[PDB]
Amino acid sequence: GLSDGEWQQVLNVWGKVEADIAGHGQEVLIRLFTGHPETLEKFDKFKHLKTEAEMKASEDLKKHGTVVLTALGGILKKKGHHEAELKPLAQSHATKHKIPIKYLEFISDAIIHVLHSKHPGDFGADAQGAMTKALELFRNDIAAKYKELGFQ
Ligand code: HEM
Repeated sequence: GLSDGEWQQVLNVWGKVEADIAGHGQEVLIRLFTGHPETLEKFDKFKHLKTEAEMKASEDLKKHGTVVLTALGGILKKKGHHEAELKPLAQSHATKHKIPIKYLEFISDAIIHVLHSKHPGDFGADAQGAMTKALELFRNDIAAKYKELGFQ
């Protein structure tokens, strides 16, 4: 698990995200799509986006970035006590959206990248450590639900 101190760091970093939820959400998805174009193919409503300029100008992509980070923020504020919040997300990502766990690794990496990119010098080694742990807890608890479903 994470320590009390580590949770405090995680939720302190998250305060940065909440100052511009849509902006952070959009950059996370753009980083995911551009670094891993196979991921874009999982989204029927975003696969029309051919260039980063189109992605950047998509108001619906910003909207979905808001949905995504609002859900993740809810989970992180549970500090590991997130079974009821996490299970349904795990289940829709495996069963409906067909998202391999690797793509969750990709988006964890993208969040870390975006945090550094948006807050250069304001996302210290201790904070990266804490947030990385939170994100591996998230990914690991989803992977358990994936195994249950036998989903690959
Ligand atoms: C931080 C991790 C993630 C969070 C918090 C998250 C959250 C959400 C939420 C809250 C929804 C809407 C409700 C639902 O369908 O369950 C959603 C939909 C969706 N998610 Fe994610 N997700 C994450 C990772 C991913 C990844 C890595 C992919 C890979 C492509 C993905 C693909 C999708 C797709 C295709 C939908 C349907 C979008 C639509 O057409 O409306 N998600 N996600």
